[PDB]
Amino acid sequence: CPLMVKVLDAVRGSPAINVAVHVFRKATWEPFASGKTSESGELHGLTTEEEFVEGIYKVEIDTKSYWKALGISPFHEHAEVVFTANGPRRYTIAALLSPYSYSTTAVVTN
Amino acid sequence: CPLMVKVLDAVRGSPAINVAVHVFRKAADDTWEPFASGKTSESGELHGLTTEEEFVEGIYKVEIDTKSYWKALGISPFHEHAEVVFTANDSGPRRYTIAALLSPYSYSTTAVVTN
Ligand SMILES: N#Cc1c[nH]c2ccccc12
Ligand SMILES: N#Cc1c[nH]c2ccccc12
Ligand SMILES: [Ca+2]
Ligand SMILES: [Ca+2]
Repeated sequence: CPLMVKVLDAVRGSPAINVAVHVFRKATWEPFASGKTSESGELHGLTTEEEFVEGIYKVEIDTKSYWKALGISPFHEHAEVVFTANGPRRYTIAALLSPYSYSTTAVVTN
Repeated sequence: CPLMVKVLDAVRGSPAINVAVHVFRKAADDTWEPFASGKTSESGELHGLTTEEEFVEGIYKVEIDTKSYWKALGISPFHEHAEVVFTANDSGPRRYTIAALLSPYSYSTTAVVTN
């Protein structure tokens, strides 16, 4: 699956590999799911259809550790994507990373 | 003008007017303390958030209220807000502009930092 995250690197022109991603649900922010992106920049298996209910969620991507592992100077502490989950749907949260910028979009399909 | 925020609307090709922006600063006990807030002008700009004296080193969070912006235009958006979190002033004072470009299911942000 219901929730997937995909992260891309705009400097190197590649998937962003081995990035830590934490997901929280709003209760204060309670930990819900986490993982590290794969060689393709994707993180699957975060949750299940049963666990992923409507509500407010935050996806926190540890962009600062990523850029430090590449020896590139970053601006942000992390990137955070906060959204409301409201028929049948799959959510992809995608992010494109640069040292002083990031962009995010949601892909929501049936 | 050590901290400025600029917001644009990618659907209408316009400044994003009357957008609420809240700034927080991380406290010693690791919670977020209110720091400053304001609303964007007719030009999409928000100046006058803070001063050189109040804008000390720290970890700051700028929360731009994109959900209320879209709902006022009659649109149901995906995100609650757009957030930017960064360490400021670590090597002395700098001037920061935080810019954001909005669509209903997407946003992008960039920082422009000058000495
Ligand atoms: N994945 C992803 C993206 C997030 N923002 C973009 C901008 C251009 C192309 C791809 C994406
Ligand atoms: N303002 C602003 C922006 C935030 N992200 C951008 C991407 C392209 C052009 C402008 C902006
Ligand atoms: Ca879990
Ligand atoms: Ca310092």
